[PDB]
Order: sequence, then C-alpha cells, then structure tokens
Amino acid sequence: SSATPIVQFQGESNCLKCFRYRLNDKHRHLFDLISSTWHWASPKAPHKHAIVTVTYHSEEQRQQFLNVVKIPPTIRHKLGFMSMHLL
Amino acid sequence: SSATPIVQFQGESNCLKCFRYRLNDKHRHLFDLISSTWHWASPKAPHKHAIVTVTYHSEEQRQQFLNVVKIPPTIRHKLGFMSMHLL
DNA sequence: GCAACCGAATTCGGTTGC
DNA sequence: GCAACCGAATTCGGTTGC
Repeated sequence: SSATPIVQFQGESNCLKCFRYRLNDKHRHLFDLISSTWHWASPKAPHKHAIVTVTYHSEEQRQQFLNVVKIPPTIRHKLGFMSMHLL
Repeated sequence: SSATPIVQFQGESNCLKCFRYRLNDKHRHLFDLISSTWHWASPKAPHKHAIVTVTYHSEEQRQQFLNVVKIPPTIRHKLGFMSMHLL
C-alpha cells in the first residue's frame, strides 16, 4: 500500500491559513507536510471552499494527531491518501 | 479501487498558472478538475516548486490527455491518485 | 485558542508581444 | 503556444485583541 495518509481541511481561506500557522508552531511534531491554501480553480468546480492538505508518516501517527488537535468549528475535514511519490 | 487518476505539475508559479488557463482553454474536455497553484509550506518541504493538480474521469482518459497535450518544457510532471472522496 | 487585521508578497484571469 | 506582463485580488507570516 503506497498510500500516504492525509487530511484535507476546508473553510474560509483566512481561518485555514492561521490554522496552518498554529499547527506549525504548536504541533509541528505531529505530522509530516502541509499545503498552502488551495481551491478548485476550474469553472467547474465541486465547491467554493479553500483547502489545505496535511500529510503523515503513518496512519498510526495520523491518529495521534486527531486525538490531540483542536479543530476550529469553522472548518470541516476528511481523511484520504495520495500517492506517496507525489510528495 | 476508489482512487482518482491525477497528474501533478511543478515549476515556476506563473508559468504553471498560465498553463492551467490554456488547459482550460483548449483542452477543457480532456480532464475533470484542476487546482489553484500550490506549494508545500514548511520545510519539512521537499522542494520549492509551485504545484498544480489535475484530475480525470478515468485512467483511459488520463491517457488521452497525455497524448494530446503539449507540456511546457519548463514544467515537470508525475502521475498518481487521491482518493477520491476528497474531491 | 481563535480569527480579524497588518503591509508586504504573491497569484488571479486575462492579453499581448515574441 | 509560451510566459512576461497587467492591474485588481487574493494568500503570506505574523501579531494583536478578544
């Protein structure tokens, strides 16, 4: 299974931004990588929300993160995988 | 599988942007979704290229896209999957 | 914690000039 | 067909101020 465990977060772009910041400088040790704030940029789309991806050294560690971390009410989340080599 | 075939493109953020525009374009019928231009914000961060993700209604169609499309020399690419319900 | 807010920096769609 | 360029707009790291 060449997955990478990740979590996608969606909500108003600014609050997403500061959430990242906070994650960085309080919970650095709890995950691997973290995206800038993106959205879907085609016509198109599936939804209007900004997005920030976070990645993890393992499901077990992705677990430890969701226990410990306080997710702002204003932003919703989902778990998934992306191919590990896209990192 | 509940994977989504995708392609990730990396290079200088502007040229990436205009590539999107053109794709939109031009080759609208040749893929599903397309990201704004993101990067990793750490580091942690594996490289400092901007990134744009593209998604596809199927591998077969992801194929048809890579045949037809002219990828600027200045930007490199990779194939993968999310997963899927993250769209 | 949280997000509104700060100015400085970056990216936006779109266009035009190679 | 590329990306430098445009002026307008959005995201940036941080830092209050509740």
